[PDB]
Amino acid sequence: MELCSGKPFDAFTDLKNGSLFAFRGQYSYELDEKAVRPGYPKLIRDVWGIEGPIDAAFTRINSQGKTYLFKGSQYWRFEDGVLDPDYPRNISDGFDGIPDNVDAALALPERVYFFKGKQYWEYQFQPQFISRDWHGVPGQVDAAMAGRISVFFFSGDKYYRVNLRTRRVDTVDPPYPRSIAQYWLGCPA
Ligand SMILES: [Ca+2]
Ligand SMILES: [Cl-]
Ligand SMILES: [Cl-]
Ligand code: NA
Repeated sequence: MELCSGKPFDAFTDLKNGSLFAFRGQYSYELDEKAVRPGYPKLIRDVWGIEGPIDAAFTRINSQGKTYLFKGSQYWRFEDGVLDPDYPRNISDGFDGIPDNVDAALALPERVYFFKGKQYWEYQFQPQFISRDWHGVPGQVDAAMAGRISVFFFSGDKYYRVNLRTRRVDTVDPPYPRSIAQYWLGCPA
């Protein structure tokens, strides 16, 4: 399935060295400005060695820059695309308090947030309401990721940008929520 199909996304890693990965169904898209074929559809099983679909993902800011992929009750930890030894692990064992079957996750420019239904959890290396602390973000999200100064929340075929300093959905034109394909990816018309 093409990156620019306009279908919803399942998960995104965090922006690392100008690149990230999007997940949809059985597909991994590497989003990098440098790519020869940018957003070439690769199978998750071929790139990451695990079955899709994946629930959520995040990448850590630190120099190792480990990527975490979540599916059901388990998570996998990667370095330079290689699975670390003794993964997968149980979410319950690695992330005390975090539930199974998360909707989305992001790591902040060290804090990770997990999203499930109307709630989110803060994890550092007690649930709160998304719409209370993330001003403009609706209850439930499909996926999330962190940039340098903003975070992005994905819901169906649309997304929100939240400024980190104010934790408010930014005022833009046309307003959030708006098309991922058109305004986030800059897909061809
Ligand atoms: Ca998801
Ligand atoms: Cl995600
Ligand atoms: Cl940003
Ligand atoms: Na994410």
